[PDB]
Amino acid sequence: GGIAIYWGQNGNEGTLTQTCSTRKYSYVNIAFLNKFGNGQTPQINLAGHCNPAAGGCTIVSNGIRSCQIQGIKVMLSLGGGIGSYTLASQADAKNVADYLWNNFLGGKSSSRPLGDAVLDGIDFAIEHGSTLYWDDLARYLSAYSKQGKKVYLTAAPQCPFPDRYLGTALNTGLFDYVWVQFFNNPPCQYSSGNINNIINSWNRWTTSINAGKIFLGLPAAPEAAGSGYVPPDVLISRILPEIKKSPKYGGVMLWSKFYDDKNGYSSSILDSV
Ligand SMILES: CC(=O)N[C@@H]1[C@@H](O)[C@H](O[C@@H]2O[C@H](CO)[C@@H](O[C@@H]3O[C@H](CO)[C@@H](O[C@@H]4O[C@H](CO)[C@@H](O)[C@H](O)[C@H]4NC(C)=O)[C@H](O)[C@H]3NC(C)=O)[C@H](O)[C@H]2NC(C)=O)[C@@H](CO)O[C@H]1O
Repeated sequence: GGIAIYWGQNGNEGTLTQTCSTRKYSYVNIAFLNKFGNGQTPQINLAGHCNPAAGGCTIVSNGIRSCQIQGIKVMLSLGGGIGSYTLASQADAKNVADYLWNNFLGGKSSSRPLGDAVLDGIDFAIEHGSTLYWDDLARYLSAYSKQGKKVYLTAAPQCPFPDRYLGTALNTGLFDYVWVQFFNNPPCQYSSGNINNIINSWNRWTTSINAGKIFLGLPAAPEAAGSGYVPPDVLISRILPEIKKSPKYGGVMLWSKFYDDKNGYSSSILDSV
């Protein structure tokens, strides 16, 4: 399989171009568009990388294209752990979809936040706020694929099944890639000497939802999350041998680029994924 990586939440993790030239990642999620819905003007947060004001982040388009020519798919991730993002109604879902289409996808906008590059899709990283209309957002975005270029839909639900916020959206069967987060959740994450909880969770996800491929989402380092970190050796010799048997296995997802560099996680597991 392949490795999906989240980039954008630490200015010291390197440019998007550097990230893709590592040749270790197959998918890159740009985090995050953490503010939107309920009449708010959408705003992206890329930590210390760039300031979106006055097209300060349009420089990212160079990295996007650099990744895409290498066959790497780049998605814009909605939500995250911090933000006042939400959807007040179905009309709000349509408004946000149209916004995303014109500013990040194949639409037209005189003020595209990340430049003129066209992203491959939208990543759903919703973990708080409203639990409604996310399935509508997925439908409206998917409808735009009928105009020619496919709009990929990916999601990053928490491992507890079913996901309180993305459960309904995932039931639509419109998502291509789903990287479940097996951390910050005691009941379905790894615990010293115990892989039962994570394996049991994996079997529930791979047999319950209709998606293209499902990935094992993990923290790239002990400091990347509150809990759930899995030592490389344990992942390789005890977890991967089991989950790779599933026909829906897509690979591994890691949070995040910054911590991956410091811990050298992807470098240690790449060939086994
Ligand atoms: C898929 C998913 O949902 N992943 C979850 C992760 O979101 C979560 O990790 C934490 O994520 C938040 C964002 O949601 C992130 O917060 C960012 O923190 C950085 C560092 O402090 C801030 O960067 C600074 O921004 C200011 C102004 O924007 C700059 O002036 C300054 O230069 C920046 N500093 C640097 C070094 O770049 C970001 O502003 C801030 N983002 C937001 C939206 O406020 C946390 O740091 C993430 N925490 C960790 C440990 O990575 C993860 C937690 O385990 O859980 C996932 O599920």
